[PDB]
Amino acid sequence: GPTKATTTKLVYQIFDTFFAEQIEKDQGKKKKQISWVKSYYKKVCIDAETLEVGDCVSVIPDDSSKPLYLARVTALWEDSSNGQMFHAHWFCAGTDTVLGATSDPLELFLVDECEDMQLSYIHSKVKVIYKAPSENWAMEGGMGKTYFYQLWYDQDYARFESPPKTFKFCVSCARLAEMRQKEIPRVLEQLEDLDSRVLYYSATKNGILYRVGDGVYLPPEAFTFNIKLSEPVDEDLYPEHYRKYSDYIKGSNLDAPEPYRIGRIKEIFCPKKSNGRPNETDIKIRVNKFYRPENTHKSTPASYHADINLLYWSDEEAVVDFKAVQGRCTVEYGEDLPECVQVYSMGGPNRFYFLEAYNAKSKSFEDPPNHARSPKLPKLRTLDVFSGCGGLSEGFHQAGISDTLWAIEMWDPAAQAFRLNNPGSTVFTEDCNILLKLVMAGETTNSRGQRLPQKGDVEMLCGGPPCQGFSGMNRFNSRTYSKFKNSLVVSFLSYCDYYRPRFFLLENVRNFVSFKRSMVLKLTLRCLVRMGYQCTFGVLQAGQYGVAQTRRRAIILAAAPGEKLPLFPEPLHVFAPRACQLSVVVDDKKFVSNITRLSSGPFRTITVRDTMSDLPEVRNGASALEISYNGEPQSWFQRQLRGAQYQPILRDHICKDMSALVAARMRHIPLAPGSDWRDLPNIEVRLSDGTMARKLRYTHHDRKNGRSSSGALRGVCSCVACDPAARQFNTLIPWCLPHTGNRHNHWAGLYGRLEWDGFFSTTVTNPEPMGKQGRVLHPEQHRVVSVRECARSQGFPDTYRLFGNILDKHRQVGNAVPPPLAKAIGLEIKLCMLAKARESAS
DNA sequence: ACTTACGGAAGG
DNA sequence: CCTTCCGTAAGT
Ligand SMILES: Nc1ncnc2c1ncn2[C@@H]1O[C@H](CSCC[C@H](N)C(=O)O)[C@@H](O)[C@H]1O
Ligand SMILES: [Zn+2]
Ligand SMILES: [Zn+2]
Repeated sequence: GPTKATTTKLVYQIFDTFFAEQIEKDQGKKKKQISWVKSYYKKVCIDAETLEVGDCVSVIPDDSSKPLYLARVTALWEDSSNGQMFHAHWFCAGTDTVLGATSDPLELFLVDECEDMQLSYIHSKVKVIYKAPSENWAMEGGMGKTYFYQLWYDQDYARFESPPKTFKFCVSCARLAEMRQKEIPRVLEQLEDLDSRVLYYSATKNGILYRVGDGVYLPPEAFTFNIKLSEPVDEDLYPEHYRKYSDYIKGSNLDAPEPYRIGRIKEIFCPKKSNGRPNETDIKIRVNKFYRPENTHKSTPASYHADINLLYWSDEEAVVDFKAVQGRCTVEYGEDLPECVQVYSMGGPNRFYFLEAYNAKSKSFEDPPNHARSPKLPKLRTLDVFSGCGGLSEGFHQAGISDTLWAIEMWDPAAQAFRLNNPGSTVFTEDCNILLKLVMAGETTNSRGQRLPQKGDVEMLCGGPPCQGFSGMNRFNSRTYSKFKNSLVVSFLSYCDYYRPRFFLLENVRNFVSFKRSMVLKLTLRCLVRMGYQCTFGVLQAGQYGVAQTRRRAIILAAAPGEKLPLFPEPLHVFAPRACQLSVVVDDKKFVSNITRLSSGPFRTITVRDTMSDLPEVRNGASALEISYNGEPQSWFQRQLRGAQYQPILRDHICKDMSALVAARMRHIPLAPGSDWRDLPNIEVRLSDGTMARKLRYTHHDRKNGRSSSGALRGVCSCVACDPAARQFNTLIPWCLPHTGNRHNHWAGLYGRLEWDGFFSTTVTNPEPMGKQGRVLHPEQHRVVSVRECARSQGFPDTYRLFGNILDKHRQVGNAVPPPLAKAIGLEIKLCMLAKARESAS
């Protein structure tokens, strides 16, 4: 019996209906509808009432889909031909945003939608008040029908942000004009005038300044290098091989896009027009190419041991239109920098280095020529709710922004792992509801003599509520267990409301944005905007930020009104197109995050080979904890995880002890990519212990699948439900997968083998072959993926201690957030705090 | 403590 | 029509 969630009155008032039993109280044309007081500006007008500037009015739409429109008058000028004009800056009602019907009917939002309009279209004068956060907004934990507005709404990305504090002065007009000037690339600093073109030293695009000698990303189609590029099985032996007709290899990186084409700008020129003057509309850049290691004559096999940010210089140049440039990088000579390249790589984002030049004609490496050489903030005190082993906390710690001073996790192994990993934090082993109810009163000491965090002592509240009820792998979500699992979101929001931290982060599975027609996400956003927070939501792919594993996780961010709402991080590593589906459809509206890198990215994809090609071979049912490395790291991922320190001890290289039948099943699965249970031979086998494996028998005709070529049947039960003795044990082929494969996508990926060039599927708590996520066997060895292999799939450093038995270690590793993803989010928050500090300084 | 049998909505 | 994927009761 889980304990009910304790909530403040504020949070309970919104979640009252959904979790009723789980919480205990604690534009188009318009219709015309008339006197005065180049362009003459006057303060007031008389439409039977004294309309002025700064007060909001209403506009009646012709269509009946929207009841009425609300606008704000910004200026009142007179036009001769048009008539009496005024500039209307529109409002978005609460029932049209992402909040849906959840928002109260008296909530309005600012938007960047404005236009000129005639005075006859005004229907009535409506009072709208700017509700603002109080001076004690940080200390409001736990507490007439006119329209009020408090937040500004970005429709494309579904963002809420505090109103921007900045003669017909319209904020929307200025912002849109800034956008128009942002999109157009503009050129400056004339250098030399030539007969057929003009030379320019610098240029500007989207607020980024490009100069002769910088680095530029280009799309994979921008140019190309000079190097030239590039049976019916027996139905008796494999009765279930006919199910491999989809011809879609799971976890394949073959179709992944290529990374960005890096280059160095050599000159900027414009072609002279027919009038003898430069054309500032088309800008043509000449760029020296940079060979990636997989672009040389040595193909991808050259990108197994090489650094992620390594390139080769070349003397081949190309011409590309300026609009194709997709960013800026710092491609600097490796030995030019006084510091080592290892520190330089982490010195800043978007940094590449080259050390040797490449010649395509002779396919040889030379010394790059002479001209190619080219000669604080205090960390936020953090409370982390529902931590576990502390993936998010570790990511933020290595991002350099946070400092986890408290934790909430009752499960003993996870709590002790958190204790071991963060020696300076106080971890509570209790229920979140009990601790919150205790801290409502000034208890300031729990039963174990630990100090609870007081109001004003928490600055960053981060965590992820249990996602076992939200996930799609959960067939029982209407039971009490799943409901009480879902109800912890309300407890998390209660902590957020009570403490009022500067930043609030809620992580969950992707299905969180679609559970019960996205009712939970909508309710969370409504609570966040009712608190007074600036909240945004999105879906991030874990595999695009450094890990070798597909994991789409929903992130909800919020910041205090004085703060700035962080932008979602930009992808760094390319990933398979079928995996990067980050759009969110809520109430038939499609929201996409501010992420612009949708196709490609700077760095290349991380594969399984880069993850676990250095771990020594281990046998099934391993139990040794401290083993020794048999070799140095053999990739960038392993070199980064292990570190430059001399540690020859490997921990947590253990695999679950599978029985004899499961070992025999995982022994007969071939090593070819895309292999799973479907091609298991149907032959009698002798297990490790002395016991016989029967042959699976098909006694019932399969109507939907028909009969095989040999005439044998395909059904295994009376389902087309189960008679007694229909189940058959001790068979190499499992019985359940043939029994119910027709209505479950033929159980693709069960007993599956990872491929070296592929990627991990979404890691779960228990890596068992027969689970819904079943692609767990090693690419070569006949065993399940070890604990260390799983932790590397999640990007955990090899020096990240885990506590408990093997099942508890697997649960800790599979329940966490990949530290690369948390590091990216922390870097975005670092940018936000740096901007706020810079604004505060001057 | 361990093993197994597997619903159904969303997005292309 | 195919693919996703923080797993859970039920049995043993
Ligand atoms: N029947 C049950 N009733 C209540 N909790 C249970 C339970 N079965 C398992 N649990 C535990 O509930 C945990 C998720 S809720 C526990 C975390 C809690 N909110 C906190 O303050 O830290 C799981 O780790 C699980 O170990
Ligand atoms: Zn305007
Ligand atoms: Zn059956």
